[PDB]
Amino acid sequence: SPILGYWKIKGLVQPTRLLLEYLEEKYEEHLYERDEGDGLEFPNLPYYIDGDVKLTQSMAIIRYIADKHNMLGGCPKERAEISMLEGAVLDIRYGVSRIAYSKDFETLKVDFLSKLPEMLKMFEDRLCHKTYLNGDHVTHPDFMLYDALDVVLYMDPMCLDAFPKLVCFKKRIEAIPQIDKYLKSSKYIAWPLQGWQATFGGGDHP
Amino acid sequence: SPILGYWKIKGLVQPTRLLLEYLEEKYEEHLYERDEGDGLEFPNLPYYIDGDVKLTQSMAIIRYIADKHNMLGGCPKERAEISMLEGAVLDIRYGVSRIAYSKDFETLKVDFLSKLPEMLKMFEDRLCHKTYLNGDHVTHPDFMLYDALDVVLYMDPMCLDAFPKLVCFKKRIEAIPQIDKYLKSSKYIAWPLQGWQATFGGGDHP
Repeated sequence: SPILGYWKIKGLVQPTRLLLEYLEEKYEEHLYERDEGDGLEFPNLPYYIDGDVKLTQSMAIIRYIADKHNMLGGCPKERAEISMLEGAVLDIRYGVSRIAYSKDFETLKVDFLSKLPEMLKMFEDRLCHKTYLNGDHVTHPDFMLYDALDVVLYMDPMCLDAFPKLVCFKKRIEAIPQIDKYLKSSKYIAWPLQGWQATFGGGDHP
Repeated sequence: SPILGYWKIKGLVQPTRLLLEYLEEKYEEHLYERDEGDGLEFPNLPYYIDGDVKLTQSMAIIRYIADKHNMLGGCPKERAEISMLEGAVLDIRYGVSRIAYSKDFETLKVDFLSKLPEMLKMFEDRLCHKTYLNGDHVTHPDFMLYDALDVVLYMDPMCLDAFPKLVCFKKRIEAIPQIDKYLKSSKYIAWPLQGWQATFGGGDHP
């Protein structure tokens, strides 16, 4: 049975957890707690260990899961489209993490929220003509986008008010039966968003 | 003929330029200058346009180039190994870019250089038993690592003194005949490393 190790936070691994649940894959987690500051080629968290594949790097892990289930794309062109959406989502998600620990969070937050709409608009447009980011079926960047939306909603609860197709998208991901079940389950990690020491999305509760 | 658009800087695209030269691929560049602040799904620089594939996101572009030439890996496991090295190199490269524009660069530089050795050591070890990062043949993360080494050498010319296998690796990449030729050519962009407004690796010369 595959093992996924990470902090007991959403953080970098939450989209991977959503994907695993979507696929109904069986896995156990090694969940590291706040005080728990006390082979694998590139030691880090997260790590993914299955049947003697030992992986670090969050993107390598999610892509591996996707790949194993033939979700990365059929041809070089389709694969690049997936990697493009992937990078575009990460600009949002890292955009948050990059300031979340800063003394100046509240100030930096202004500049991030200022640029967020232009970032969201590309996904908005992508979704005017498509059910999920890559058309009719779910791909891993759908879960990365879900996680990003969930996060920026804590930062600014109105950030999606100008974006109805993103709102419906996020409800749609939540309506997927495997995902609905996971979100209501005891395995779901609601909080924190970032490491507990974060100025934003840190702490033991919202 | 494929078009690669980016700033006329090393920046995010330098490893892609090295890969293209390695493959002896023919391409033209759209090079945007400092004052030149005045379809494509996710508008950005860099962009890669070939035969009606219109790509943004630097990683999507390099991976696409690799993919087209069957360099991304044979099986899900090999592909994940490549994506792992990729992410590991990016921790170094983004590590630089993340502070390069900061008022506090000189201070932040201390903490980055402090953590760099532990990051370099994993590649050092990888290279005690392998010619290139993935064994006998070159893969795209080899060029990403090359670019990262070139950059941190401007930051700290002694950072590789404890790492002989990295030193020999960087000489080895340079000895590849296509790369040696490119480095001495008129297409080679030596400087700047970051956007010209950067506190580190910016400006018109070293």
